[PDB]
Amino acid sequence: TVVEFEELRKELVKRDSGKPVEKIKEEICTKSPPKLIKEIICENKTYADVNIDRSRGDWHVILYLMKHGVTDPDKILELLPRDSKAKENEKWNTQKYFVITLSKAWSVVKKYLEA
Repeated sequence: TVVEFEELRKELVKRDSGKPVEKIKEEICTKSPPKLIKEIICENKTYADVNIDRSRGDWHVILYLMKHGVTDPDKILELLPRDSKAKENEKWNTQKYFVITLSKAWSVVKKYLEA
């Protein structure tokens, strides 16, 4: 288990955008027309403003950033809204659930981008 997380850690930093989040939000907001994922990141609003489930939003938001070319867990995390389950939880459950969503999200996009 632990060794599989270190294998994921090296894979993300190898596929990361290598650019700071302050630059990422510029490319995020000019690479797509109006969209649910764009509404969250380009206006700093929260899931309750778009009336979506916080766990469902965390899925589509995380998979989208990976397709944008950014994959560092600190960049993906920093762009999540206030109501994110990966930002508001029992603290210890925050880090646990974040990796469960991050590891499965990266699994779906990496098999999709290498297709």
